[PDB]
Amino acid sequence: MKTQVAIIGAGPSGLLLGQLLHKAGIDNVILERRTPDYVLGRIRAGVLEQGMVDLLREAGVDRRMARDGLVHEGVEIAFAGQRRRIDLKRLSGGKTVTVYGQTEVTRDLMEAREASGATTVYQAAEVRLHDLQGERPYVTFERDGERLRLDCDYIAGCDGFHGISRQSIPAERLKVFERVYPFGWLGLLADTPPVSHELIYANHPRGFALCSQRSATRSRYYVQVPLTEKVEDWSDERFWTELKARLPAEVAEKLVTGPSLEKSIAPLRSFVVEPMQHGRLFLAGDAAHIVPPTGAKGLNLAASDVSTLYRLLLKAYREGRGELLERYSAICLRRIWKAERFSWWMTSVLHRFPDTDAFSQRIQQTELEYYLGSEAGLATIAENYVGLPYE
Amino acid sequence: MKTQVAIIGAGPSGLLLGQLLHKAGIDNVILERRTPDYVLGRIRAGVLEQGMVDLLREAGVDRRMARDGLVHEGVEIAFAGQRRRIDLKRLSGGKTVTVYGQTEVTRDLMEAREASGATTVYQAAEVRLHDLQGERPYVTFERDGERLRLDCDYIAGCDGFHGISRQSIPAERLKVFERVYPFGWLGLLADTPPVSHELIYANHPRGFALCSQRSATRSRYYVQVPLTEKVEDWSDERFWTELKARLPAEVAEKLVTGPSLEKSIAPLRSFVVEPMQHGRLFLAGDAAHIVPPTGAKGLNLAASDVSTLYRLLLKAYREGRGELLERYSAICLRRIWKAERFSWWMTSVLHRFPDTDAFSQRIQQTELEYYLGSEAGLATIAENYVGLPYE
Ligand SMILES: Cc1cc2nc3c(=O)[nH]c(=O)nc-3n(C[C@H](O)[C@H](O)[C@H](O)COP(=O)(O)OP(=O)(O)OC[C@H]3O[C@@H](n4cnc5c(N)ncnc54)[C@H](O)[C@@H]3O)c2cc1C
Ligand SMILES: Cc1cc2nc3c(=O)[nH]c(=O)nc-3n(C[C@H](O)[C@H](O)[C@H](O)COP(=O)(O)OP(=O)(O)OC[C@H]3O[C@@H](n4cnc5c(N)ncnc54)[C@H](O)[C@@H]3O)c2cc1C
Repeated sequence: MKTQVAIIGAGPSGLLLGQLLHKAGIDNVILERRTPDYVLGRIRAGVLEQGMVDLLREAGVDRRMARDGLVHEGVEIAFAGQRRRIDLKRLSGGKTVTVYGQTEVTRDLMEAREASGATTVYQAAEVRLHDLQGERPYVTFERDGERLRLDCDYIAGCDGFHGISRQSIPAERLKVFERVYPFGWLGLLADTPPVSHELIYANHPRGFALCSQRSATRSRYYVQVPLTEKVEDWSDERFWTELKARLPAEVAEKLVTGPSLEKSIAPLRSFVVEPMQHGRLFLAGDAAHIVPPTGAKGLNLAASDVSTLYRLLLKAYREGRGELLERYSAICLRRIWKAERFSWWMTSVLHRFPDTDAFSQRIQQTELEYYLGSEAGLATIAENYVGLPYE
Repeated sequence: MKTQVAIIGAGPSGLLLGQLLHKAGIDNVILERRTPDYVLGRIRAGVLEQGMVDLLREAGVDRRMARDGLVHEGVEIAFAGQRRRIDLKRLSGGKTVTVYGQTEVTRDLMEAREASGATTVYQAAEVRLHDLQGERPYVTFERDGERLRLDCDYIAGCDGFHGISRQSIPAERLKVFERVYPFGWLGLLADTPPVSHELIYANHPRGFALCSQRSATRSRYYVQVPLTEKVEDWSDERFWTELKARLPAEVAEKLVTGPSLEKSIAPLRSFVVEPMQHGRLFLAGDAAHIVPPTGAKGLNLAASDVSTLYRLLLKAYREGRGELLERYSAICLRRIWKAERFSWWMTSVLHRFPDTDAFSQRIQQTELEYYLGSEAGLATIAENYVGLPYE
């Protein structure tokens, strides 16, 4: 079989790039290891930047978002008995963030592709990439026991952190930057009305807590746990008690608990690879980088890689300007690094680290005191949160 | 579930280490991505060193080998109309090589384990390794849709070149050495009596050719092909014509052709990672390194990693001397590098490289002339072929 752009992975990056490309007339096939069911089961992201909201409109998959998505004009940080709100709207010059689940964005894109008639192969086993540096690269996979070959011009690895793409580039060609945090995030999705109309990030001596939502009747809560924790050691009862314990009394007493729909632990890490391409292979999304969930930048950074990749591929096909693909990595990394720095900053100020000395604890407290108390301090959190401008 | 040593991969390395360990009283589980059928379908290796022959006896799986295996006392190299034999026996001090297929060695080990009652999980999907640097690491997998957890003390990645193990070690911790040759090997297995009682490696202007065997009525032939070749572009007819064309007339006219049982193309490469371990994770076999098939050192290097790993684990469990595991990589790499140098040497003297100048072509010819003409020259090929001593 022959396509123009072979896309590995059908999570938001692949689906979004597939839809952007198909709409512009560039044929593409998407190969996915799993079933549509498993992809749709991943809870993940809740906060979207206006950059992605616009790219979804541009890809024509925004009807449902514009109806169900909640537009948030502020966030709240809690520490040392105080609850400080950051007015994103005022401090960033009118930009905001939209809360709409990744499971939804992924569902909408899946349906759109399903209707478009563009090719998608779920349960595509043992994907191997070939002749990446050639003029004609190919992808091979197994469907029902028979090994097929797919020919294409370019390949886009949108296969997440554990994908085959990044592994297909010679090690000596990539330089890895990584940091693994000594903790994880225990999340819990409940069919209960959220404790606030805005998100409440919270620093507390027992550890970090986050009050988020999916809609007016669906919530998503998180608490920091050691990497040694097993999710089956955390009953619903225990999660509510622990969450309540880390939030301000006024917030803790308005909390409406309930059984969990989903409950899982996600480890925190920062990871960046340089460069993000190799021959006819361009990495996008988690395949190329991971950011701690603290700053809500993962899905949003994928959106920008995918926007930059699509626009360059348009020039390549539509205008024959294929030499611009060489700049993919350069453009992307400038944005990736700044979002990596924020996610790192946020993580370090909101979390309790093991074996922190008196001086560090104090500096962590003063950071929040300064930033949340200064107009210029607040403006730096706001512009970074709403999302730094796309290049 | 809880085991002592969790082994990822059930190719020869895993099976051999599982059997060596089980026999010494150390419990082990083997997780395999594929079906026993697929593993048994891989044709691969034909030549075994006396080191592995002995380790198989030590693991008690040699009845069939000692009956079906062919003990070879010499090999033959052909170039510039000459056919020079290397007497391995005389030149190495009495050592020899045994020809017995990998499919057989793998079959024998599979049956032995099957009888022993030791645990084996075929079709073990999405294996992820965890807490490698902890005191208690674990492996998670999916069997029939349900994700299980396996606890263990140590883990041995015997999952080949495309395994999850090597990918589980932080990139910044590993230094990769790699070389990809501009050609591959087109093999063809036929149920025909071999053209000679010994192997004939051959340098010819059209490219490399190798005359090998599995038994007196089963043969395995190879010819060098560009990486651009598709196996479906090579009919049986075409392979025989091409093989005949690269061999000495006297050898070419005694050839008994026939239809192919198996026919596939394998790309050539050299690959070494340093170090070969990380915390409670030790790499063995192809997971840690690849050698061009030219020198018949791949399976044999795996045998030595597995022998060194087992012996160190005996001291660790049996004698409580767990500090010796720190030397695993040091010991292994000394052997790996020398076998890598030979496989590289062999490859460079027997193959036709694209864009080779007059001087290089001549030096390639003189290398064969010198080595095959000098007593000291021949002795260097012989001692390396039969296998350099285990440390
Ligand atoms: C708890 C949590 C909260 C988060 N919150 C936010 C938030 O509020 N806002 C935000 O911006 N970010 C957030 N993030 C990040 C975001 O979820 C990810 O960056 C995003 O899902 C990555 O998109 P992706 O499409 O690149 O990869 P993925 O989502 O990883 O999907 C990749 C696909 O590749 C497929 N695949 C893998 N290997 C293969 C193979 N070999 N063959 C074929 N296909 C293969 C997989 O099965 C998977 O379907 C959060 C993350 C977590 C864990
Ligand atoms: C054409 C050819 C000829 C050769 N000839 C010779 C010869 O004559 N003599 C010699 O010494 N060498 C030779 N070699 C080399 C030899 O075949 C290999 O070195 C050897 O097979 C490697 O053994 P292994 O057990 O480490 O890995 P493998 O043989 O690669 O088996 C590894 C197993 O790991 C499993 N696996 C992979 N990933 C996972 C996952 N994620 N979960 C679970 N399991 C997983 C795989 O499905 C596979 O079953 C030859 C190679 C080739 C290609």
